[PDB]
Amino acid sequence: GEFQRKLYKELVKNYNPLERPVANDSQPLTVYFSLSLLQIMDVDEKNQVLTTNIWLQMSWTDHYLQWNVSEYPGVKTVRFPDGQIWKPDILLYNSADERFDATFHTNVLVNSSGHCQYLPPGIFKSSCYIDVRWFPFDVQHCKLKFGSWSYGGWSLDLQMQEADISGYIPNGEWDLVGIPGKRSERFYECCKEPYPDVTFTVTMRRRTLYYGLNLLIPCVLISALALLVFLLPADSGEKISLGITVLLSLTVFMLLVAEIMPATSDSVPLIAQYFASTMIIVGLSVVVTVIVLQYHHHDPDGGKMPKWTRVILLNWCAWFLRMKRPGDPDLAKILEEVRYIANRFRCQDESEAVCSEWKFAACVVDRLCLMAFSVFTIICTIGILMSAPNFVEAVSKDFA
Amino acid sequence: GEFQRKLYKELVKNYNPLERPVANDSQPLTVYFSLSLLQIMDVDEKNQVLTTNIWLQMSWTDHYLQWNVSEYPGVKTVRFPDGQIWKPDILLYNSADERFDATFHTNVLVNSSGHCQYLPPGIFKSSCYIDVRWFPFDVQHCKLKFGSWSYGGWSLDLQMQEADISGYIPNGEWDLVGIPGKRSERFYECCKEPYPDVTFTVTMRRRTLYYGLNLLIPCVLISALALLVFLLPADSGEKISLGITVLLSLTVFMLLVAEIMPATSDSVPLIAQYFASTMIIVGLSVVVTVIVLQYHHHDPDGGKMPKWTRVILLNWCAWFLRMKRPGDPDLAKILEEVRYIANRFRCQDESEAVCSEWKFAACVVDRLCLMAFSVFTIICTIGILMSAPNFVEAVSKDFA
Amino acid sequence: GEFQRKLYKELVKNYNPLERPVANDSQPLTVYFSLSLLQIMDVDEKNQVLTTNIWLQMSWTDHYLQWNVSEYPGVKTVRFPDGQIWKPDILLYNSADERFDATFHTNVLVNSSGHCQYLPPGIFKSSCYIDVRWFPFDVQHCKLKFGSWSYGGWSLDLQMQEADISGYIPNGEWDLVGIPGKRSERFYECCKEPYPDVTFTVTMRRRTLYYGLNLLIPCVLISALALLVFLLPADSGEKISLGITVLLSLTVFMLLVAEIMPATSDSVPLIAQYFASTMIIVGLSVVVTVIVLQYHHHDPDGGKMPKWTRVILLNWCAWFLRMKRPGDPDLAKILEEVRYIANRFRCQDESEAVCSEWKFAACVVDRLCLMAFSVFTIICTIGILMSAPNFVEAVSKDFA
Amino acid sequence: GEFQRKLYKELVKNYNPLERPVANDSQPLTVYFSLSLLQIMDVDEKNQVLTTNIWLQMSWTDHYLQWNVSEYPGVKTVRFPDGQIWKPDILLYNSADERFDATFHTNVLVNSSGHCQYLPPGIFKSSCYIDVRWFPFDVQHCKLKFGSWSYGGWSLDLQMQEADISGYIPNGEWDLVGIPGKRSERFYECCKEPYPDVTFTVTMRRRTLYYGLNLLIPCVLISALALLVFLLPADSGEKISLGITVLLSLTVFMLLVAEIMPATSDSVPLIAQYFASTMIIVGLSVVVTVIVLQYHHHDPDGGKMPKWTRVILLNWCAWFLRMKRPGDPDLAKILEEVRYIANRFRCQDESEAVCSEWKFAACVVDRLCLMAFSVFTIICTIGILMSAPNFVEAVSKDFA
Amino acid sequence: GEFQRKLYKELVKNYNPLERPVANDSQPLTVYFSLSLLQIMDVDEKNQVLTTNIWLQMSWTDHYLQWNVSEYPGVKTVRFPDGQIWKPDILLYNSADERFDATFHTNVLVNSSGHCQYLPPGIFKSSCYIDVRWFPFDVQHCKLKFGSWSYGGWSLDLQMQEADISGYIPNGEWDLVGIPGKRSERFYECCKEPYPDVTFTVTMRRRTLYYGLNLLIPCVLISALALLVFLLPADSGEKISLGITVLLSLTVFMLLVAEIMPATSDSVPLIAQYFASTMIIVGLSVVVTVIVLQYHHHDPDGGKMPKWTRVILLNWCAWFLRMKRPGDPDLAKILEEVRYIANRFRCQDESEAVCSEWKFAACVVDRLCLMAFSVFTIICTIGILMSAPNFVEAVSKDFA
Ligand SMILES: *[C@@H]1O[C@H](CO)[C@@H](O[C@@H]2O[C@H](CO)[C@@H](O)[C@H](O)[C@H]2NC(C)=O)[C@H](O)[C@H]1NC(C)=O
Ligand SMILES: *[C@@H]1O[C@H](CO)[C@@H](O)[C@H](O)[C@H]1NC(C)=O
Repeated sequence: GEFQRKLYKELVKNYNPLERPVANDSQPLTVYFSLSLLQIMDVDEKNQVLTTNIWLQMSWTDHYLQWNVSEYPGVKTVRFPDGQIWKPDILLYNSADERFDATFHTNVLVNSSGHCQYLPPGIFKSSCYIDVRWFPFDVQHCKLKFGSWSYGGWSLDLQMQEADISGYIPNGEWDLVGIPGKRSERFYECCKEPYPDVTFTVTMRRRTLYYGLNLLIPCVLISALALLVFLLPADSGEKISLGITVLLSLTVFMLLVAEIMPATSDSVPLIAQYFASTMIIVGLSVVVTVIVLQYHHHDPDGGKMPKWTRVILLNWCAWFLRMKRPGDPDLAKILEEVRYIANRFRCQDESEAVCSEWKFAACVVDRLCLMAFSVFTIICTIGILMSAPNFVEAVSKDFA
Repeated sequence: GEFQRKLYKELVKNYNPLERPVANDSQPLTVYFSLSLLQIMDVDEKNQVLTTNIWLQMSWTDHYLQWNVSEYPGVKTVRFPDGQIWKPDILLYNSADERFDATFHTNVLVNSSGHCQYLPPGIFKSSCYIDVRWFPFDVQHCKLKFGSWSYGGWSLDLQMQEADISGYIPNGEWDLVGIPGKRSERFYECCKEPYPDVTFTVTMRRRTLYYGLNLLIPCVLISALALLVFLLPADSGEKISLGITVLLSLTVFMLLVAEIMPATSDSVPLIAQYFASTMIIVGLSVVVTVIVLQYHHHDPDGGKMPKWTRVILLNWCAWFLRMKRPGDPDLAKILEEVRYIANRFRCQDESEAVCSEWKFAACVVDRLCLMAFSVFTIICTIGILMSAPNFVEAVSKDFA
Repeated sequence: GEFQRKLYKELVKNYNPLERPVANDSQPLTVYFSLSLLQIMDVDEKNQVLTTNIWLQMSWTDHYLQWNVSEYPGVKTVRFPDGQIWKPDILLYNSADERFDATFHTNVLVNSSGHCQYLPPGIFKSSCYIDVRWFPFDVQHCKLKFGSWSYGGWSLDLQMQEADISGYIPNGEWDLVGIPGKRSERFYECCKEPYPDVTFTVTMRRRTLYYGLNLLIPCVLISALALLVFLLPADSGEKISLGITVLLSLTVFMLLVAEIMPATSDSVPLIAQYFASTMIIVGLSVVVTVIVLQYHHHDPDGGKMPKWTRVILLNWCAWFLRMKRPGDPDLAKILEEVRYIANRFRCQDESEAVCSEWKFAACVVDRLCLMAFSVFTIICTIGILMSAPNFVEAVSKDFA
Repeated sequence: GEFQRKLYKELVKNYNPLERPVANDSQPLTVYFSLSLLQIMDVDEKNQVLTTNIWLQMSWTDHYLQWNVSEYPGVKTVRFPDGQIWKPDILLYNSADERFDATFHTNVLVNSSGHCQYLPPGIFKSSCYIDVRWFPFDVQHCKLKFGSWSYGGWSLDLQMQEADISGYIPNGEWDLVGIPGKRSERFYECCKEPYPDVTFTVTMRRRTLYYGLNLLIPCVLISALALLVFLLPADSGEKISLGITVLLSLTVFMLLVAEIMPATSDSVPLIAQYFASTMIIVGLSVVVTVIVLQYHHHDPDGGKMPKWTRVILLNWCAWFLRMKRPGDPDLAKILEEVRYIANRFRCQDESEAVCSEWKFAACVVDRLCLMAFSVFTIICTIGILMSAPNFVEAVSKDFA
Repeated sequence: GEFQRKLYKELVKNYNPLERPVANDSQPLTVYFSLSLLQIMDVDEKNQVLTTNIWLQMSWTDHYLQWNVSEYPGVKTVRFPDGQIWKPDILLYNSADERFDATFHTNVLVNSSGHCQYLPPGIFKSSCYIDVRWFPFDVQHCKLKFGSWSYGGWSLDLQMQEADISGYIPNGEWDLVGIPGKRSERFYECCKEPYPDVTFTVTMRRRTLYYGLNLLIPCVLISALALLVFLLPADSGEKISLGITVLLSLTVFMLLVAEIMPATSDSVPLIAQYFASTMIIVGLSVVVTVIVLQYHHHDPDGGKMPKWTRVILLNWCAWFLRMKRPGDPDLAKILEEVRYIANRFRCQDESEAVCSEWKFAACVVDRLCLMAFSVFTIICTIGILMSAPNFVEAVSKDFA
């Protein structure tokens, strides 16, 4: 329309997009900065990069773009594209993107009295420290530091406003706790003028159902199945097979859990501690199994049972678990030969009795070690799992 | 020729690409927004993004771009590139692309009356909630929300035309159900004006043939193979090995499925429920076979058959299972020797009889557990695979 | 020089790089389109995209860039950069690249008569259907569609020239069959004018040496080696281990093909069919192994071999495979002792005779199942691998 | 400075950055081309691409950028960015990059006499055929082709200056053998006009220490350890398990090897034709092991030993292998009893004496197969490894 | 601001950005260079690139941009965007980035006296040599070279200032040692002029609390577990499956290292040689186990046990290890029968004695090899891990 065309013609005349639009040059300009969180796109632990989808919200008061609505009755707002009017150079300080700026430049809406608005969208990839001390029951804080680049404290007075999360889209993996802001002034080696900035901290918790189902239960079940090696009779000859197969099935689980953890050498992750505990438990199980097997296949007439070991295993423990311990010249020549045969059979019987005693000792040792290892694995698993803070709150929220 | 040269020269005289091509500056400019789907490039599970090939469709009216075709014989349309005439700024609200506007800026075709046609293509990536509760029998609703970034409703009212699917090349994985669109107005606290926008919700159904044949069939087959551990006679001495090897080979499939799955924590997918159930079945089979091997290699002496086991295993279950249970002085001296040998044989016969009874008990337990486990695995697999809705429709449309 | 400087100054005076350079503004402008294939660098089956190195080729006639060479001694051609002269807007319709136009922009060579040439290179990513029904004996067709985005047929008409393949660098995986095309004229319900376009279909055939030597051969070898479980005497005690280990190994092997196969439910791939066949074979082999081991460790007391099974396994099949069937009162007390011992030994001999008969039955079953399984696997593998078309052509052109 | 300001103002007066800065418009402009290799970033076998780091060097002469130094005392050189002056358009004819021209555009240095220089750096990706026939002892020849895209031969004649490698940083896994070049001319069917071009063929050799110590040695060690199946006594009962475990480990090893090799079907790579040999060796090892286990667990009732087998195994080989080859009325009732017992014992002795020959035959065949496989695997591996060209040079340089 | 507008119009009147802002035109322009390090985001070893977050600190003096603050009350600074004033060109010479300059072009701050200030951030990807001969106890020195691309020493003398790490953010994987710099010159055969440059060398140390626990502890624990084959009695029958499965489980660590380790061939990494040593130890253990099994299941009637073997094993090793080795005519017919049976038992006893001797020899050789292998493995592990610099520093700084 004629009025809009005339207004656009008049506004740009003798306008310089390089000057700060203030009435008095000494007085700093006031800029209000806020944010509008929409979605946490990704939280990467290996690269420590947080990917978010937010809308910047900055508003100020231009002085030259003021007009009387009487002269132009139709038009009440004017929109200027990028590169025609002055805009604050607010940008992220700790960006991790290949290009340091990741804001899509949109139009700037202008009041009938100079109050400008600017709502650029964009997907921001910032760098924040990720803590894996209590994985996967951890809460992460990541900061977004915004501030003008080449404007001091006496030129651009940066103010702060509360972040808006009304349109937030809930994420499956993480649930948002809050996002408070803070404003501060800083000094730099470059210059002697303070540079204010606005910092937003995003506090989020990790939902633990997926990990608690695919990382903790299967390993516990496999360890419990490894504890069965202390029930197979020695004659089966499969205890070693069972032990090594379990060790392999946990080596592959070690690989799978290592594929995701970052190389941060600052703290030992909870899951790493617990997996290690399972490693040594299974290894000691294999060692005890070897000892038991070497007890069971003890060659008779090649040693004697030590008195201490005998009186311990066959009596003290047997009472403890109430397991009862098992158990004419031709005529003369014929006579002596049958005595020889009978004596051979008697020697065989004595050797069999000694072997039975050795096997019973092996069985008692096996039962004792089963009890000890079972109690040990329960106590260690429970202690490591419950050591982490907020564990009960997290499990209650995620499960019931 | 000279006619279109003169027309192009005179159409840009006192033209501002910053104004709104209206005639009263108090009547909103009507823009008709539509769509044209061509192909679904990708449906990412872990990233929760949707990649589609879309042509937009915008159409409005320009008041200044009008000419009499009588005075310009031959020319009926003109084309203007980007940045030369005013264009509506309509962009995808929810875009998962580092650049927030993935649109190729083509020309604008203008009729003599003044109609402007704009059809920019582009590969759009949008973030939508992907439901995984019913994997792989999935029906997903992903949304596309379009609207003007700056103009409101006093100036631009977005209408709708039905989304067109005519060049849509069918995808080999995702069936297309529909793509409806609704145009809704949203009011603000300030000003009683609408803010129209058009949203399109693509609805796709996942074809299940590939995932079925490659995941469901092999895991069911190996789970059935795990049941064969109940038919191997204990004397073979290789019963544990089959169980552990099956468990390992199936944990491999579990890792694969996990690597395909997202990491959400709002629900337990079907493919996770079924895998966990099969885990439990195989573990219970291993426990049972350890029990049976314990029964089989039972030392005859030093143990007695409990009353309960005697009164159950060999008489009740066998009847319920139709199992038949199997069961001078030199003369004196040589007499004592031969009677000693005979008594030795008598004792051996008694011991082997007791051992045979133990072995029969083991066989009975094997058969009973085989029947029980077969029934339980059939029931569990059928229940889990039939719980999901639209499963009958999925099989009907994919396997036949 | 000076003449070319003067000519450059004269050629751009009153010239609008926005109008179609025609002499009547009512007749179409003839534009010739052609291709030049250089190299095919990636055929991605997962996302069904094709990556090629292509030089376009356009030519037309401009009515404003003409001069008398005799007037400008020495100047015969003039090159204009992008954006300074009118160009046809021909872009590929079905692109799979984030930027819809992945074409480097070069200069336009202009002859003294007004002719223009334009050979812009660029790597094109195109979305085409990749049929996988007959992997890896595969022949693919992928289409490329080029046409004007905005100009119609009253103004622009394309004329095809034959695709040129002279610099085509052969690929190590795909051989080229040809690249034909056809001019097409789309008509509208609008009004009687064509909309010319040129489309090229690239035909390629996968070379099967690598896949034949890396997948089809090792899996056949493993399946054949699984048949050795039928030559292992049961006394070894390591029969089930061999079969289960072979099963585990090949189901691990299946991951390599699983990671290349796309998730298409249109048809069942040939390689997937053949792997499923090998799975059925190995599973049934393990089942038969369990049956044999059951038949071999048979209790001689509780059971007698049925008449039918005897007459089928001991004479009929024995002849059908030509295997022979293997095979004072002190004196009184002494007499009773010795006859007791003799009767005990006689009973032992009868028991071992029955056991030997059972073991022979197991051996006959094992031999018969070996023969049956060998025939079944060879027949199935040959049928599956020969069911594919152009299989003789593939094995004649790749291996030989 | 005033003088340089004046000169900058003068040099652009009436200067069209579109014309060849020649003096006669007839003779061509001689342009000198060269290169400056810095490092070889990566050589990709899978995609057949080469990424490098080079500095293009160009030089020519201008007829308009000349001035008298005595009139501008302080100025000797000037710099013009892209777009102000004429620059030759030289770019790779074979670039495997989405942008067909990856050169960072820097300034142009101009002397007082008019000479110009231009050194744009950039990371160049080129598509060169990469032979793989002799992996890992390989020598590659990748070509870079540079030439003007639009100017011909009467207008712009290239020259060649030998490539410069002085700041070259050696790669960790490639040895630069050289980088020659030569100038070639081409003609069209039009008219006798040379089309000069410059091409560089960088030749590189792969250092093989890492591959030799990572692949060749462990595979050989596993293959050699697979021969230990021929030292195990048959009574251990774990002769099969070692063979199958070796086969499984080497299958996963060959998958690890093949996940990096390109899928080319022009020739069989050395590493593949060596891994196939190892596969065949282990397969026949398992076959022979099955044969031995069949010969050893032979029932001494189902036939005899053929005379041919006797004379070939226990008569000839046993000598050749230098191994020793082992091997009152009641009185009548008592008589019958002892006669029966002794006859049973004699029958048992005959049976075991018969089985001893079968056990010896198994031992002899095992020794013979050990010798055969031990010689054959060594011969095969040494032939395959030493069959490659430049193997002696590779091993000498990379190990001494 | 009226004064701001007036000064902005005044400062760009006849100002050529192409000219150096000096007032003599024959003197160099002093430029102060520095750098501010924020984070070390990535240290890639496979591609040997380093990613850092860096600010530059360019600074110079402009002769033309001076004004009197008295005549412009209030204005103290002005900011110019890219392309409006002269900016020195400083490129990172060794840049492994697709774009040869990944710097965000921010504003230039100018004081009243004319001093400029340019601090453009950007994420840089330098290329450095990653020495890996001491993995994971590693210390690296990547360099960073900066310099003017087209200015020499007569025109631009580049000074240096110390780097700024006051805002450094620690990385969990690397420990920063320091970052020195050196401003050096260079001459040419042309003419005696310097070419100043500033080179920053980044020294970082890897923290090993992660690798030392994930690849150093599990490997040594598995190696120790591999020695249990010398405590397992041979009667078990599972004496070599343990070792072969330990080898199977050990291959995965090699694959993990290969996927982490680069492909360089200039040395052998410490961890690579350590794992090679461990696999050699395990293979030798398997060979020795085969020897023991062969010595244990020895045929008694197969050969006299060698005198050397006696005088070694049964004479010296028994003492050294302190182990004691185990250990009417009717009546005539009756006589003959009992004599036959008695002699049969005598011969059986002799065979048993020989077998027991052989078994004891096997046991003693097993004990001896256990001792030797344990000593060898501890010596090898300690020597390999301690034959590396800064190992004591690494442990005392990380594990404490
Ligand atoms: C300006 O730069 C050019 C660089 O090529 C100079 O040309 C060369 O200068 C050296 C020194 O005398 C001569 O040896 C070469 O023969 C010249 N090259 C050619 C093709 O002639 C040129 O002399 C310089 N001019 C001034 C005034 O410095
Ligand atoms: C701007 O502010 C300062 C301080 O209040 C004042 O001295 C000056 O007069 C103001 N400018 C004008 C034009 O009044």
